[PDB]
Formats: sequence, structure tokens, C-alpha cells
Amino acid sequence: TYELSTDREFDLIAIGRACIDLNAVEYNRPMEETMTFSKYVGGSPANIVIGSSKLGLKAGFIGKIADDQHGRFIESYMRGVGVDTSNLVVDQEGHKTGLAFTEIKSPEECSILMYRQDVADLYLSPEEVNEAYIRRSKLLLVSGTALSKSPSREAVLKAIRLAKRNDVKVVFELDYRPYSWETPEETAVYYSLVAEQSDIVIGTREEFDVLENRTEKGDNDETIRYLFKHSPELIVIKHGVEGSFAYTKAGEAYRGYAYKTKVLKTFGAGDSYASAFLYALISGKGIETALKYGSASASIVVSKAMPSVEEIEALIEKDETITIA
Amino acid sequence: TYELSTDREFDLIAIGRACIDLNAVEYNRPMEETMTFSKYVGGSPANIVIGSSKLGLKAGFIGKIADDQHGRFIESYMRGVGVDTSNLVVDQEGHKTGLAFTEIKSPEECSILMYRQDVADLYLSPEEVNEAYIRRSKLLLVSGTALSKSPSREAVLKAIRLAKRNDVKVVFELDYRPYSWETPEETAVYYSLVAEQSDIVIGTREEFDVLENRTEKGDNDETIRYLFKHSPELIVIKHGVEGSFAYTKAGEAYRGYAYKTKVLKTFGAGDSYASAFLYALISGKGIETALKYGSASASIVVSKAMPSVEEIEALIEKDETITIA
Amino acid sequence: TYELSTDREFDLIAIGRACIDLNAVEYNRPMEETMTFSKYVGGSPANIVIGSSKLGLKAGFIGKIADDQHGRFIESYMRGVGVDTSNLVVDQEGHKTGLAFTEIKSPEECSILMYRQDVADLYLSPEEVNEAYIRRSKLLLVSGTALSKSPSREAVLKAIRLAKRNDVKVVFELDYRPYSWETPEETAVYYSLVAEQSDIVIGTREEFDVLENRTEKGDNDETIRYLFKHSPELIVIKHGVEGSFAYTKAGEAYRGYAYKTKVLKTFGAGDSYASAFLYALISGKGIETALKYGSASASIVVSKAMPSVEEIEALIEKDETITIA
Amino acid sequence: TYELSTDREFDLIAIGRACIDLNAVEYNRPMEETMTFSKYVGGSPANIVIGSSKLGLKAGFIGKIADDQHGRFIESYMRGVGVDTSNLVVDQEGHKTGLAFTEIKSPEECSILMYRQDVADLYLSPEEVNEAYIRRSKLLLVSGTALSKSPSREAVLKAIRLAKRNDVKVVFELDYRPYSWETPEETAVYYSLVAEQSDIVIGTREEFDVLENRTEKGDNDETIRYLFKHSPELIVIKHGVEGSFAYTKAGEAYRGYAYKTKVLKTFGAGDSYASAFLYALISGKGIETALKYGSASASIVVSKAMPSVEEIEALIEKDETITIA
Repeated sequence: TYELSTDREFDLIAIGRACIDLNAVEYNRPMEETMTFSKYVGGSPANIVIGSSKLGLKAGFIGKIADDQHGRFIESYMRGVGVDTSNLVVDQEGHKTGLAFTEIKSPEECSILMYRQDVADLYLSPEEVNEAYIRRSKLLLVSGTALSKSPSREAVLKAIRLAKRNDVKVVFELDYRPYSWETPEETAVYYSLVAEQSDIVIGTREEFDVLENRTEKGDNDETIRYLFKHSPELIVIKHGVEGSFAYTKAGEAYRGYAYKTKVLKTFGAGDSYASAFLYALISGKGIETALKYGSASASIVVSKAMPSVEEIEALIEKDETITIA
Repeated sequence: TYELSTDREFDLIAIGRACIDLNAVEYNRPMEETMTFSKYVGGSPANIVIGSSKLGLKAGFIGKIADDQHGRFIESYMRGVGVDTSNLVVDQEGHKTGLAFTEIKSPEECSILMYRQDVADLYLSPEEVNEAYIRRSKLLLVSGTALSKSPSREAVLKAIRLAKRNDVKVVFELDYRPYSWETPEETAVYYSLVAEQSDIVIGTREEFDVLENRTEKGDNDETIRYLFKHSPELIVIKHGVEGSFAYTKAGEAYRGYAYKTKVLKTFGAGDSYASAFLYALISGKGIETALKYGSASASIVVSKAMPSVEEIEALIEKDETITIA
Repeated sequence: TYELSTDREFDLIAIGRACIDLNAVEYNRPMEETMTFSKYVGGSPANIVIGSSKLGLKAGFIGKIADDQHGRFIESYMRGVGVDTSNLVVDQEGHKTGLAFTEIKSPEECSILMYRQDVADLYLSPEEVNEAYIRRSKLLLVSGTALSKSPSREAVLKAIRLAKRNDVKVVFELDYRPYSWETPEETAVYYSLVAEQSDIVIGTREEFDVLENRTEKGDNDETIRYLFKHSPELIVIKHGVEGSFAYTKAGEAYRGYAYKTKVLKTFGAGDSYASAFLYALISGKGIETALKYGSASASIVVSKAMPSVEEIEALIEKDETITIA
Repeated sequence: TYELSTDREFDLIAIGRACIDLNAVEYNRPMEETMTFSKYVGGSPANIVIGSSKLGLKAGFIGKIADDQHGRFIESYMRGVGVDTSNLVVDQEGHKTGLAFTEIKSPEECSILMYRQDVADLYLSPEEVNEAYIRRSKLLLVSGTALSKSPSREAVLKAIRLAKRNDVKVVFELDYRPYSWETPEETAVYYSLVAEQSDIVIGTREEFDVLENRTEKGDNDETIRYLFKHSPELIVIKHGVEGSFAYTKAGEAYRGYAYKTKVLKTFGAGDSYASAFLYALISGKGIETALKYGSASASIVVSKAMPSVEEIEALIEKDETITIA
């Protein structure tokens, strides 16, 4: 589709969390032994828009930030890397920015100590969601964790409605954070509802299991038979080293491959995947190639500071992928 | 439709609030001057199932009640009037039953002092919603106020999904209680979502305005043009003394009329309307006649202790309706 | 003491809860079977000031009431029985009045279903406690339940300080309501602190056990040896049918007796006891006689609508007391 | 006093907060521009016991820590510097450790972005306060911020009672953190109550103003005339560069002096003051000398990593103090 129904200024606008990541400087050790932390912007939709801007996409953001040095850093950083920050709203009720402290015990053992209670990003409200902003974009990227609590949950539902009625493609990134939710069945309720309304849904197989209210691994053919009764036209299901699979409502299926990588830290793999996959799609590369872009970007981010197009393309050309799994 | 896809034991199962109403014995005065109150079961879906049982329908209920004398009264009363109470769940966290104290200053000035914070009915959770129960019913009656807070909101969303996949007709009663919600836009978000999933939607024009996120009276033709893009096959829009209008997806429209009445107290008019309207529909009377049943029952309940079929039919035969408005 | 250090307009000012009692009309049955309830003002300090006014004392009140028909009833009723309501403050944050529904299964089995969460009376704050009001009184009556939550707890602590520095006698009524507190040790912390600051302490033996952080019945001689290291000059310890004992810092002890009574409902016994005991003390009758006044009033209130001086005195003259226990 | 009524194993046990401080590595800039933070144990009573151990005192601690890497770091660090951690209790309800991010705009402009809501240290409860532990100490150090919320507030009140009845000296460090409290009058209520029960009270003049419920600077002679009606035998009032003053119930007064210092960061000045002042007192140096120890330690901590006895003594000998203010 080489021209759209309306003129678009943004490639994507994401909605939900922009927070602080505090990354362990001394790593491959228990966090108790980590004495210094480096400050970064984090949060799945924030990471996706920052990664997208690094690839040259024009990105915007709908989210709530704290009225303090952490919120001002997040705004200044995003603006400095070329993300539009016009629709970042400053919380006026004393709410703090969420914090993720990262522990890297080894390449295979990484985890986050999260400060998530009553954080500013969860107080984004429907009245702060602007139709005039959303309609200037090709895509609306919705992250699942933004559905974990009201009023953010209703702000997201409002955003999706406004996107759909302005011919803005709704991309749902499943982004599962179990400790942000009360129960997995609660997660299933909102994930199913939102996926059914969305145009593109991207998640791991485990995340689709949650969506479907399952406690055991589901079958991709059943997943898509279900969701293709509803709005989605494209469903991307990721299986880590077993690769990734994209399915279209027209009945085609495409396969992507994990890249061989010297892993340092696995955080951010999924946000790098989404940004590069969407970049490829928006850039006319087609689904099969888009899967390589997402996979290559994921590999670079965990071994590196988000990937450049040049780094992604060099890794794709080198073509050292995993096919044995 | 004179036999269904599966055998049904219940005419309707309602989900949401069963609480205590404390009705002013000395009335036509400020509640400050009311010295005695009579105890009744209240709550919109409770009233609808109690009214339905009085008409001879077989009714069930999904709701949470307090572990105390008020909860036990509600269970015993509903059971005693022939409602199935097998899926009433007793709250084990110390939550109290909601309370409505009624003030009747005059026939034209009635209001409720409500105790609604952290009440037991709002803690109904998805894990307490049983598919095996729902599938034994012709209809699932969902009241709007049950969407006002989690976990009840997710329990209702789960119930609707289970109803739909078991060929149980979803009836959404808009039941608007503004003080149960944070903002009208929040109400619009959930009302729109739920109405779009429902088979039958019943509400006042003001309630549809809320659903549509409007602050001014909407146009019924626009309302139905919207909802008939989605699941509903029947939409009933009530306008008080100006009557009521039912619209079908096939493109038919039917009109009902308010009955002339010596009003005592307006509480319960809407629940009497829904129970008698649904009774008529279930009983094969057709939509135009069903509107008369709902209107006649509404009139009797505010002038009377829920109506009998005989009282409703006598009032319909007498045919003293309002057409001047 | 027949004239005081400053002129006094009030005999007592009480601080804490004024709420609604809903008394079962059909009684000697489970509340499930009680269909009608009569509305009264309740709450221990409210009852004490209403009872005091009925005896002819001049009483005032420091408390917070709801901005609704229940709060306005409480103000109008107290004012109508001669209590000063100038320092009742209206809650502006939507908090409801506490509610006590009374169950009378039999004379020997009475209990309350309480609505106590986030009630208006608990939001009385230090800024709403007026030194100019307190200093116009002979006595400040503090009820223990007002210490159960902030900000009421700090309002009470402020009131006590202001009383003491204006030569206003602090009377601490132990008024134990376990479900208003998180743990008994928490109750002990605040009860001990407040009793140590008070001039007169009145409670049941069980209430003093709570004060002392004991789970077994304590010894009155040990209780008073403890508290007489601190502020109290008079300690009254009640033992139901075994009578009541008052102890002075000077080392005297006095005994009172329960009155034989045809019990209907035991609620309010303690508030009737405190009001009549204080009336007798204020009226120069001395401690031994004051114990008879408290006991007689307790008997009348549970068999009856608060006692008159004439009813109390007639019962004392009749002298049908319990001495066998 | 060269031998005590009972044998003592600890010089001091402190009660309240042990948390994480995240200190700006790149400083003399807005925190937005600070990219790296170093992890330390913080919290006023924690700092006081860590500083005390560095001076060679035997210290213990009563506090609650998170069940995570931050709580385990705090325990391991305190233990590693010789503080007894036997009465650190691990929170089992998912509460996080408080966090202080430090901003150093310049030597004269330092501030903290605090994460303080529902933090683990505030859930220390009376049942977790052990009399057998407290009685093994010479002193109990109570920090004011531990009174800011229940259940910590009641745990502290319990600790003070147990200290007093075991001849353990109660030292109240006023430690004022306004954003931990609802209102200054609330702070005054608890600070006044606790100071009245304490043996030694240490605070800035501004902190005593808060204690006294004043919004303007108070007069030390009035402050001590008040508190010397109650338990204190020693009151230390600090005035920054104008020095510090200690007053005894016997009627003596002593003056201390601020040390000239190249200030880097003012955090921790007060905790260094308290630890070194108490060290001097415990070590028989007398009050006038103890004031020099507190002042010298304060100077070193803000210009430096807590002071050694040797560093403190060298600074005292050098005797470069401020007397012009």
C-alpha cells in the first residue's frame, strides 16, 4: 500500500510505559554484589519507539511521566533521539516513575527487581488520549502491560477505538509481565479482547497461551483459527530459538530464524524485535524479510545501544542463524 | 424459535449485584425525618431475577454476597421466591453488602443514599464464573453497574464470552449509576465494548448517551446504525413518558407507551420493565407486545410487591397509556 | 471542688463517633428474619453526651459527620436533645456515616453488624480540634474507638493535650471494639498511652486486660499500681454482674452493684453507665454513689429511651441489686 | 556511670529504616544529567548504626527489609561492617525497599528523589519488636521518620516502653522528612509524645519547631523548659553553622561548633553527628566534648566512607571551626 487514505506524519505512535531502567554495571553476579547501575529509559513501548527512531522511523508516544528528574530525563532523552514527546503528560498527583533494576547472574540468568506500584504510567487516563494525534500515524502500538491497571487500561481501549476509526493500524505487542497483574485469567480477559480488535498481534507462544487462558503450550493453528474470526490480518508468534512464524488472514505463513549470538543480557530482545519487524513492514520488505529484521535486531541488542539498520543488515547478510531447534 | 440448540433449564441467569434496600416507611419527607426502614433485596440484576420468578420464569444468578446476616437474607429470600442460588458465592474477605437507603420527598423527588465502597458484589471474580451454569440458560442478563470495578468487571466479561460460545443470548441492561464510576468516559469505554458484544441492549436514552460518550441527547437512528455494525440484533431505547422504542437488525421498529400511574416511588421501574419485557419475548408475544409488558410492569411497581402476570395483563387491557408526550 | 480555675459553660465535651444505629423492630430472632429497623443516633461518645443531656448536663461534641441525610439527622437530633453541635464538622470527601445493625437473638445473644470502613467519624483531624471549645468544659470524654485509625487518633491525642493544659479533666472510656483495630497489641499501645495521660479511666475488666496487652484476666490491684504511676486519679473497673470498683490515687476503693433487670438488649449499657456515673460525680454525690447511678442507668437502658434522673433514682431507692456473683 | 544495672552486650540498638541510597556518580549537575548511581545502605537509623560500628561501638538493629536483592544487600552489608542483623525481619507481603536517589546540583543544592510509599520498613510491627533484644543494649535510638506510618509507629512506641522498663536509655533523633507525613501537626503530635518519653533528644532547631507545632523558629530556653517537665535529661539542639547546644535537666548548657569544610554533599551529616556524639558520650568524654565529635564527624562525611575515630580526632585537634555565625 504505497499511499494511505490520509496523510501521515508518524510511522508509529506507542501507548503505555516509559520508565527508568537501572542496569547493573558489574554483572554476571547476584545484584546484591552489583554496586553501580547505569540509568536508561525503559518500558516496552518506550523501547520500541526509541528503537524505531534509531532505524529512521518517525515515532510518537502517548504516556504519563512523573513530575521529577526521572520524568524529565525520559522526556529529554526521547526527544533527543527524535521521538515526538508532545503527548507525554506530566502526572500532577505525586506518582513516581516505575523502576527496573536488572540482575545478570550469567547470560542464561537475567531478571528484574521492579518498582511498579502506583507508578505514573498507570495513571494515563482516557481524557489524556488525543484523537488528533493518533490519526497522524500509520500505526498505533499497544503494549499489553498498559492494560494491567486502570485508568491506563481505559486509556488504551480508547486509543484503539480512535485508531480504528481513523484508519490507523493497531499493533498489539503482548509484552507479558505477570507481576503487573492480579491473576492470569484477568490477563486473558483483556489480552483476548484487545487482540480481537487489533490488526497485527505480536507475541511469544507463552504470551499467546496467556491470551488464550491456557496453562499449557497452545497450537499456533488453533490460535490463528480463533483470532482470524476477529480483526487481525497478521499474527506473529515467536518461539525463541525455534524461530518465529507469521500468519496472514489470507492463509499464508512465513518463518523466521533466531540469530546465533553471544548473549550478555536478554532484556529488550522483544522490543528490538518489534521495532525492526515493523520497520521492515513499513519499508515494504514484506513479512518473510520483516521476520529476519526482528530476529537480527533481537540478537544484536542482547549481545551489545540499540541496533542500527546497518548492523541489522550486516547480521542478516552474515546469515548465522539457528535451525537445529 | 420454539426449540433451542441445546436443552435449557433456566429462562435467564443474571450477573452482578444483589444487595439490601432499606425503604423509608415514613415517606414524602426528607430522609432525616424517616425513622423506620423496611429491608428488601435490591440491586438491578437481583430485582430483575426476582421479578422474573414472580412472572413464572426459571431464573438463576451469578453474584457475590457477604458472610453475614445480610448476605444470608439475600440468599434465603431469592431461594424462597424460586431463584436458583447455587452460584451465589460467599465473600471470605470481610466485605459488606451494598446498602441503598431510599428517600421519597414526594412522588417526583426520590433518591438513594448508597453504601457502595468495597462492597461484596464487586469482588465477584472470573474464577467464580461457571460455564456449566451459564450454558443451562436461554439468556444471560448483564447489568452495567457490574462493570464499574474490578474484579467484577472481568467476571462479567468472562460470563459474556462463555454465554456467546454456548449459544446463550446476552442481554445488556444499561443500569447507569454515575456514583459507581470514576468518570463518564470510563463508563463509555466499558458500556460501548459490552454493548458491541451483546445480542439485546436495553436502556434509557440517557444511558445510551453515556454509552456513546455524549453529554447531549443522541439520535436513536444514529445509535442503532452504530450498534448494528456489531453483535446486537435488538435494541430497546426507553424515553420515560415519551414511551419506548425497539429496533431490530432486520430494520423493523416498534413503539411502546408509558402507563398512566399514581406514582409513589420510582425505584425499580427499570428492573420491572426488563423482567416483564423479557418474559413477554421468551413467551412468544413478540416485540411490540413485550414493550407493553415492560411498561405496564414499570407502572405497577412505582404505584404499589413486584407485579404479577395478571396485574400486568389487566393494566394492558385497561389501556390507560400516555401518548401526549 | 465547688468553683473551678476558669468559668465553665459545658459539663462535658466528648470526642469521636456519632453514627447511625439501626435497631431491629422484630427481635428475639436472627437478623435475617428482622424485616424492619428503627433509626437512632449511636456511637459511644454520642450516646454518652445524649444520655448526659437527658440528665440535665450541658454537653458538647467534637466529631465528623457525613454530608448527607444521615449526618444531618445526627446533627439535628443531638441539637434537638440539647447537645451543642457547633463543633460537628461536615466531611467534604464523600465519606459515609458508620452504621450499626443490631441483632437480638435473645436477651443473652445480641450483636452488631457494623459498617465501619472509611467512615466519616474516622476522618476527624487535628486541624478540626478547637482549643477555645475544649477549654469551656469541665471534662473531655475520650472514647477508645476514636484511637483506632488516623486521622481521628491524632485528633484525639491533640484534644487530650489541649484539655490538660486548660485544666479540663480527661475522662477515658475504654469502649473496646476489636473489629475496629488491626491487632490487640496495637490497641494496647494506644490505650496504655492515653490512659497514662488521663485523669479518670473507665472500662470493663476485659477492656483493661486489652489496655495492658494481656490475653487473660488481670488483677485490679496490679492495674491501679501501674496507672497510678501516671496521671490517673480515679480508675473505674467494671465486672458486669460482679459489680464495679472505683479506686483513687489517695488509696481509697469503692464498690458498686449491678441492678436486677429484665434484659431486652445489652447495647448502650456502658454509655448509660458513663453518663450517669459522670453526672453523679459532677453533681457532688461522691464516688460510691456515682457507681450506683452508672449501674442503675445501665440496667434501665437494657430493659427499656435513655434513663431520666427520676428513673435512675427510683431504681436506686428500690435497691434490687445483684450481690451473689 | 561505669557499670550498669544489668550487663550490656550492645552500645546501641536503632529502630526504623534501612534502605537503599543511589548516589549520583556524575554530580554538580541536575539528576537528569546523572547517568550512573552507586548503591549504598541508607536510612537515618541504619546510617547511625553503621557509623557507630565504624567507631568501634557494638550496634544492633530492629527493622524490616524486603525479600529481594536490595534487602539481602542491606543485611549483608550491615553484618559485614559488624552490625548485629539478628532482628532484621524479612517482609513476606511483597513490599519494596525505600530508595533515595541523590541529586547534587552544587555543594549548596542537594536533594533526594524518594521512593517511600508502602515500603518494607514501614511494615515493622509490634509483634516483631523483641524485649529480650532491646534489654541487651545501653541505648535505644529511635528515628522520627519511623513514626510516620503504622504499623512502624506502634512498633516504635512498643520499643520505647520496653527500653524504659529495662533501664535502656531512649535516644530520640528527630530526623524530619516532611514528605513522609500527612501534615506538620500530625508530626507534632507524635514527636511531642515520643520526646516526652525519651531520655535524650537530638534534633535541629527546625525539627524542634516541628515537634512543638510551630511554623516559626522557637526559643531553646522555652523548648527545654517544656521537655524538662517530662522524661528528658539531655536535649541537643543543632543550628548548623551557628553551632549546637546541649542542655541538661540539672541546668547546665554546653556549646559545640561547626567545622570549616569543603562541602560535596550534605546528606548524612546528621547521622554522622548522632553516631559520633553518642560514641563520645558512651566513651566517657562528657557532653562538651561529645558535641565536638558530632560536629567533626558531620563535617567529614559531607566533604569525603563514614569517618573513623582517628579522622574525627585529627579534625578536632586541627580546630578549624566556625564561630562568626
